[PDB]
Amino acid sequence: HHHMLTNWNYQLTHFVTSAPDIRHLPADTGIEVAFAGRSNAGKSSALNTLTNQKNLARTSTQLINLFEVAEGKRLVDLPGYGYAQVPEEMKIKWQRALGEYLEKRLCLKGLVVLMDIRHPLKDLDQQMIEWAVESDIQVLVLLTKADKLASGARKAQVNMVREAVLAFNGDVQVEPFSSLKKSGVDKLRQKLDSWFNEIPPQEA
Amino acid sequence: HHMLTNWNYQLTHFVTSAPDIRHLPADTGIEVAFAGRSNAGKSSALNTLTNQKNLARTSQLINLFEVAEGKRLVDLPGYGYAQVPEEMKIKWQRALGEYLEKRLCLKGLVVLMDIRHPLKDLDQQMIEWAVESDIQVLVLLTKADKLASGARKAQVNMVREAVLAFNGDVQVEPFSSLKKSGVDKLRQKLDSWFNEIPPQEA
Ligand SMILES: Nc1nc2c(ncn2[C@@H]2O[C@H](COP(=O)(O)OP(=O)(O)O)[C@@H](O)[C@H]2O)c(=O)[nH]1
Ligand SMILES: Nc1nc2c(ncn2[C@@H]2O[C@H](COP(=O)(O)OP(=O)(O)O)[C@@H](O)[C@H]2O)c(=O)[nH]1
Repeated sequence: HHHMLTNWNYQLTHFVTSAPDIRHLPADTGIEVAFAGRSNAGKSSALNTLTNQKNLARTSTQLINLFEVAEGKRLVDLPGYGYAQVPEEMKIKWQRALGEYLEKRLCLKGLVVLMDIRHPLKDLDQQMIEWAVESDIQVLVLLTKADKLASGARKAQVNMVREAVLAFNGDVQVEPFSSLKKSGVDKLRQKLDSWFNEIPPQEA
Repeated sequence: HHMLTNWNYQLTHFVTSAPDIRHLPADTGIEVAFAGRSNAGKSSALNTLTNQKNLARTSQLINLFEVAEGKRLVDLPGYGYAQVPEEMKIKWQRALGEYLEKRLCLKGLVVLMDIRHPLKDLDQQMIEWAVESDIQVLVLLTKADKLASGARKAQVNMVREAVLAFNGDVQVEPFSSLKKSGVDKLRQKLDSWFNEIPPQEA
């Protein structure tokens, strides 16, 4: 029996813990893939769709939610940005905390940035991609709510964003996604499988 | 707007069995059939796809499973009838061909074969019947974990070259139920086939 690319079962992903900040994250070991986006972009719906769970994050918030796909393989749900009607001091603090996670989390292997296909690359979207590429993290951009566009317009948006992300000095993949129509889940699973194939040498 | 749906194969459930195509349910919706030599790894592949230990069984019945309303996986009884009388062998081989040629709702055939010994016994006849009936084929080279990466790729390339001889659409992929590898390729093919809704049912 020889090594092969594993297709992990994301429907067995389960909640393990939350953290109020990076100082209270679990040990910086294994593999993490992070998810981020503007509030309301569709991040919780995408995670719910990927894992076939109705309310994966157990929401009843700046909490970081962590989920295990398997031992040592975690999805990290970063609190949505934008911060409607928030004081400038808190906004800067919360934005910096996202950057600190991307730059200092040694077990981080990929970042999924979710953004509405109709309004991509707004608010902290570009800064999140830039921080990831500076830290040698591969990025998957999911253009969410892709069911709101007809096929021609959908492809035009995907192409526009693919052209735009060439300006980042790193590896940025762009895919349309719809939680509502359960479309694009395959592209997400393929990216996750590629990232969870990269076992830390000191743990293998 | 319409999009390519990624169906949840882990929710697949058993619907019915049938001894022959005359006792199958209504010839509507979409079926994708699975076939291979006995012991090639067909039940393991279906059980891996669906994350179920005993959905597909192995000890001449056709077994039908439903992914969603109108979308079915069809488990055809394995061929390579060791020590079966020649009369029964011919009849059971003909029954497989009759299903492929006469099932109007059939949209794809998955032929599973050991990566070490592809295209043996009824393998080529199953592919040929499918292409003659304008059915797309996915060949899964099973037990691919038994080969190192170089030899695995060499077998895949050799089978890809060989299936050019069939006058149809034949995709070839390595697969391992043991290592849970190649499941994405299978899901992609199934999703593509289940995207093709019969016009009279849309
Ligand atoms: N049309 C459509 N609406 C979506 C989709 N995903 C999310 N939404 C809607 O967008 C809103 C915010 O989604 P949610 O997942 O809670 O966003 P989050 O704040 O980023 O976690 C809700 O009204 C969802 O129903 C999608 O794929 N298609
Ligand atoms: N190494 C390995 N063995 C496998 C794989 N799939 C099936 N087998 C073994 O091959 C035998 C036959 O598999 P099975 O799925 O029962 O075959 P079927 O008769 O075609 O349904 C069993 O001993 C399986 O454990 C695989 O991917 N890798």
